[PDB]
Amino acid sequence: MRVGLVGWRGMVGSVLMQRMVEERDFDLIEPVFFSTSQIGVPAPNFGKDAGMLHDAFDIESLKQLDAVITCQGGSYTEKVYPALRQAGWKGYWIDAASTLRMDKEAIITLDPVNLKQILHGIHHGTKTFVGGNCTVSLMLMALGGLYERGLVEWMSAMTYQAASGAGAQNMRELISQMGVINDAVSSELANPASSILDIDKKVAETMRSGSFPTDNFGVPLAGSLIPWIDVKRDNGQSKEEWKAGVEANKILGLQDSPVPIDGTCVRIGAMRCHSQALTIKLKQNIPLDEIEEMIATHNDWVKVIPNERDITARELTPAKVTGTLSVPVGRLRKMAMGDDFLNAFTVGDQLLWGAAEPLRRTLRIILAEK
Amino acid sequence: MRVGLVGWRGMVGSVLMQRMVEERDFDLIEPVFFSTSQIGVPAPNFGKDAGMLHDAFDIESLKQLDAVITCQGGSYTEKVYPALRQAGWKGYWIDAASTLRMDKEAIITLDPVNLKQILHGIHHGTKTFVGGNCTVSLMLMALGGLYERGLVEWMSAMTYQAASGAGAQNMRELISQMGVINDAVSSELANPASSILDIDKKVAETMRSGSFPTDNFGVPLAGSLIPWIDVKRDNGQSKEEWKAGVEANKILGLQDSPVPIDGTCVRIGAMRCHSQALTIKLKQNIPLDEIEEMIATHNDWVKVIPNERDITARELTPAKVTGTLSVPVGRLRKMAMGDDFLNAFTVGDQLLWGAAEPLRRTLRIILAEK
Ligand SMILES: NC(=O)c1ccc[n+]([C@@H]2O[C@H](COP(=O)([O-])OP(=O)(O)OC[C@H]3O[C@@H](n4cnc5c(N)ncnc54)[C@H](OP(=O)(O)O)[C@@H]3O)[C@@H](O)[C@H]2O)c1
Ligand SMILES: NC(=O)c1ccc[n+]([C@@H]2O[C@H](COP(=O)([O-])OP(=O)(O)OC[C@H]3O[C@@H](n4cnc5c(N)ncnc54)[C@H](OP(=O)(O)O)[C@@H]3O)[C@@H](O)[C@H]2O)c1
Ligand code: NA
Ligand code: NA
Repeated sequence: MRVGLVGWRGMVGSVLMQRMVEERDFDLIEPVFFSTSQIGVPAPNFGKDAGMLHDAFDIESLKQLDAVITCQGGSYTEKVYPALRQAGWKGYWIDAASTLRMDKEAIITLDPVNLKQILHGIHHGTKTFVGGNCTVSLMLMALGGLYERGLVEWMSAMTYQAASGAGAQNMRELISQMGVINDAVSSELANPASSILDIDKKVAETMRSGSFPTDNFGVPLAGSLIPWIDVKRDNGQSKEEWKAGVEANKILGLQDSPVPIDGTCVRIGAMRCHSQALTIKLKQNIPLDEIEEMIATHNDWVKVIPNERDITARELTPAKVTGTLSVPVGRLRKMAMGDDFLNAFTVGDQLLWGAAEPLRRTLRIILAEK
Repeated sequence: MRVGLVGWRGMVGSVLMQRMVEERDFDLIEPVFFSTSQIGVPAPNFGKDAGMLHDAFDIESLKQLDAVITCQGGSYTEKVYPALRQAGWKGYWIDAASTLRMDKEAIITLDPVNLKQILHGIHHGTKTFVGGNCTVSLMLMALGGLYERGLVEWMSAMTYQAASGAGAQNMRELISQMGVINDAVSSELANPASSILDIDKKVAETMRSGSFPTDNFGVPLAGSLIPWIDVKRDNGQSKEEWKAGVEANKILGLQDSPVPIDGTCVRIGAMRCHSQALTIKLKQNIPLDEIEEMIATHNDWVKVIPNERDITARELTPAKVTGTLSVPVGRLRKMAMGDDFLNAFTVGDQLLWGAAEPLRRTLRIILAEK
C-alpha cells in the first residue's frame, strides 16, 4: 500500500513519525512524503528511503496514492480533499483535522472505543477516517466502560487544557512567559527574608506589562488561565465545548439518542496533557467497585487511580502522564447530589491519544481488514 | 475599642494590614499587636503608635482586649480560644482560620451575602465571627443573587485554585519551578528553528528530575496541576471539597434544607486567584437575562462579563483579577442538559474576599452596631 504523509514535519506529525518509527509502521507501507515548503528535496528517512518530497497541493501526485495520512490541518483538507474525491480518488483519507468529522461519509476513529464501527465502515466502503477532538478522545478513553453500557444520562465536563492544543508556538510562549515571571522576582526569591506581597506585586505587574510575551495567547497563560477556547457559537458555547457532544455521540453511534455533554473548556499552563473534571449523571445507582471495574477493564490504556491523596498527586497529573499513552482516571466517588452522580478526574496526553495515535492505529486496522 | 491583631505579619495578615491602612481602619480602634517570634519589641506603625509587641500566647494579655482579629491559623486558635472563653472573656473573636466555623456559637462572616445574619448575631450575643473557606466565599460573592432567591437545587464546582491558598512558600515554589522550566530550554526557545519535541522532552525531564524544587508541593505545579487539596475524608472527598457544602449552607441559613454542593478541587499554577467552573441546577426555567440581572445586582463587587470571546479572555482571569476586590462571573449560558442547567465561570482574589476582607468589614459592622 502506497501511503502519503502530509504534515509530518509539524508538531502532531512529528509525534506521529516518532510513534511510527517506534512501532516500525514503515515496514508495512510504501511511504510517500509531501511538503509545502521543501518540495523536491530528499524526503526524511524514517528507516525507509522514500525518494523526494512531493507537492502537498499537487492533486495529480496525491491521486496516485492508496491512502493519505494528514496532520497538515483543516485549511489543507478543505482545499485538497474535495478535489481529490471529485477526481475519482477512492483511497483512504486518514486525517487529524476537524474538517470532515461530521461528514456522513466519514467515521471518527477511536478504535479502543469504536473498533466495530470502524470495521463495519471498512467492510461497507468507508474511505474517510478522522481523529476526534483531543478532549473528546481523551474523555472516552477514560470513560469508555460507562458509555458502552449506556449508563450515562448526561455529563458536565470542566477542562484543564494544555498549551499544546493551541499549537507549538503557544507552548513556546507559555515557557517564555514562565521565564519572564521568574526573572522579575529571582532576586527576592533567593532572599528568604523577602516579602511575599512584594514578590506578588512584581509578578502581577510583570504579567500585565507590555513586554510580557503574549503574541500567541493575547493574554497571560503562565500564572493565569483562559476560560475560552476557539470561536463563539450561537448558543453561547465555544466551538471546543460544542465538539464534545456531537463527536462523542457519533463515535458511540448514539446520534439517534444522544447523551447531553456540555461544560466549560479552559486553557491552563500545562505543556501537553489535557485534564478534565467530570460530573457524570448515571441512569442507575451502581456500586462504586462495579463502576471502577467497568472503567478499568474497557481498554489497555485507562488506569484507575485509587482515591487516596498521595497516589493521586503522583499519578493523576500532566507531569506523570506527559509523553505516555496512559490515561489515568481518579477521584472516583459518588457526589453529594445523589448516588447516581459520579465524580471523575482524568488526565491524558493531547498529542498521543488526542492526535497521533488513532491515525497510525487506523492504518494498521485498514491493512489487516481491507 | 481595644483590638488585638494576631498573625498580622504573615501573608493573610499583611494583606489585612494593607487594607486597614488603605481604609484608615486604625483611626477607629486602639490596636494592640501580638507576636510569637518578636515579643517585646516595638509594634509596627500603621499610622498609630501601638507600643510593644505582646505575647500571642499570653492569655492574661489577650483577656484585656475588647476584640481579637487573628490571621495566625488553626493551631493558634485551638490553643488560645478555648482558654480565653473559659477565663470568662466575652470579647469579639474575628478569625481567618477554619477552626471555629462550624461551632454553634460562631457565625461565618461574608456580609455582602449574610449581613442580616451577622446583625442578628451581634444583637443576640454572638461574639465569634469566622471567615469562610476562600472557595466558598468567592463562589457566593459571584452567585449570591441566585442563592438568596432559593433557586439553586444543587451545584457542581470544579475549581482552579492558586498556589497562594497553600501558602506563601508554595507561591514562591511555583515561581521557582517556572524559572527552572524556562532555564532548561532557554537556548532552544531563542532558536526559531528548534524542535518543539526537543523542547518538550527537556521540559518533561526537568519537571521530573530530583533537582526540580518540590519541597512544598511534593510534585510539580508549574506545567501541571494537582487534583487533591487538603486531607482525605471518609466519603472520598478532600476536606477542601467538603468545606463548600457545610459552610455555604451555614452562611445562607439553609442547614435545615441544605443545597447539595460538591465537585473536585484542583491546584493550578495561578498566583493568588481561585477560579471555579460551575454546573448549577436551578429549580425553575429562568430566562438568561433575568439570571444575569439577579447575579449582577446582588452586591457591589460581582461583575457579569458578557459571554463574548475577547472580553472573556481579558476580564475573566487571574491576571485581570489579582490584587483587586472584583469578582467577575461569565460564560453564563444554559447547558445541553436543559434550560434549568446553568453554566458559570468565576474568578476571585483568594487573599481579599477569600481571606482578609470579611475580617476588616466585620470589625466595622461590629463598631456600628454594638
Ligand atoms: N497559526 C497557527 O497556530 C496554526 C498553523 C498551523 C496549524 N495550526 C493548527 O494545528 C493543527 C495541525 O497540527 P500541528 O500543530 O502539528 O501543526 P504545525 O505544527 O503548525 O505543522 C503543520 C505544518 O506546518 C509547517 N511548518 C511551518 N513551520 C514549521 C516549523 N517551524 N516546524 C515544523 N513544521 C513547520 C510544516 O509543513 P511543511 O513541512 O510543508 O513546511 C508542518 O507540516 C491544525 O489542526 C490547526 O488547527 C495552527
Ligand atoms: N507550614 C505551613 O505552610 C503553614 C504555616 C502557617 C500557616 N499555614 C496556613 O496559612 C494560614 C494562615 O495564613 P498565612 O498563610 O498568612 O500564614 P503565614 O504566612 O504562615 O503567617 C502566619 C505567622 O507566621 C509567622 N511567620 C513565620 N515566618 C514568617 C515570614 N517569613 N514572614 C511573615 N511571617 C512569618 C508570623 O508570625 P510572627 O510575627 O509571630 O513571627 C505570621 O503571623 C492558616 O490557615 C494555615 O492553614 C500553613
Ligand atoms: Na504582551
Ligand atoms: Na524535587
